[PDB]
Amino acid sequence: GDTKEQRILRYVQQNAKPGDPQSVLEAIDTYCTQKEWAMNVGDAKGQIMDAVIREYSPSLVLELGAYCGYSAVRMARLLQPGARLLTMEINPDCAAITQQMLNFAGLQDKVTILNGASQDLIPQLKKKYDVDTLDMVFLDHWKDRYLPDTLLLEKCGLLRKGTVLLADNVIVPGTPDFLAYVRGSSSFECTHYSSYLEYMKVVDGLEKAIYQGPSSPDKS
Ligand SMILES: COc1ccc(C2(c3cc(-c4cn(C)nc4C)[nH]n3)CC2)cc1
Ligand SMILES: [K+]
Ligand SMILES: [Mg+2]
Repeated sequence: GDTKEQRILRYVQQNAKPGDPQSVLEAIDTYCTQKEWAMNVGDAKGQIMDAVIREYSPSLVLELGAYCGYSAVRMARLLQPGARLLTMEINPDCAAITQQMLNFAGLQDKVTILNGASQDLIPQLKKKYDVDTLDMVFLDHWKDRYLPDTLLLEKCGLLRKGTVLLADNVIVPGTPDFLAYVRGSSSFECTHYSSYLEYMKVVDGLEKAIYQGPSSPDKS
């Protein structure tokens, strides 16, 4: 049975060129702009993502919610050699599409795709995937999971001082608990990046949250 996600991949494979991540991004955005809407794409958002990768030059990136691979392709194309992206996708068919998308784009050696739920996989990163700490986390999965998975990342020792969290859709449909927490906490230095959703004619935004280290115990 045909699916939207299969159609997106087919359109890339037909129209983009293998080993050219930019042609892949442009094919996805054209398709989602002209044929059918899809989650987790957008060049405008992608501009902001590019700037963060460019500025912080992360060597180890965790993505939550790969979907079809748009953001994984977007990020991995800007990674230095030896840098790596781990991306998590809870739906197995979407994981498969993300893998072929990345393969087509020629980025398969930079990315590891994990098929499972974030709260199950995150505490396995140290033991299973030889992670010390993450340089950057991109959150674009289930919105009610942004806050818990962030606390879970902290818990598991995966965050270091200077780790960049970048969270999408914090305005539409919104992640109010997450925003209140990271903005209200001294453990996160937060910058908001507005980005206009052109055809819904509404402002969304990303939140950048830089980890500052954990809250210190009471002293005297
Ligand atoms: C209904 O709104 C949606 C539906 C699907 C998604 C997507 C997603 C979410 C996850 C996920 C959830 N957990 C707990 N862990 C992981 C990993 N993977 N992929 C993007 C495809 C985003 C928003
Ligand atoms: K804060
Ligand atoms: Mg999204």
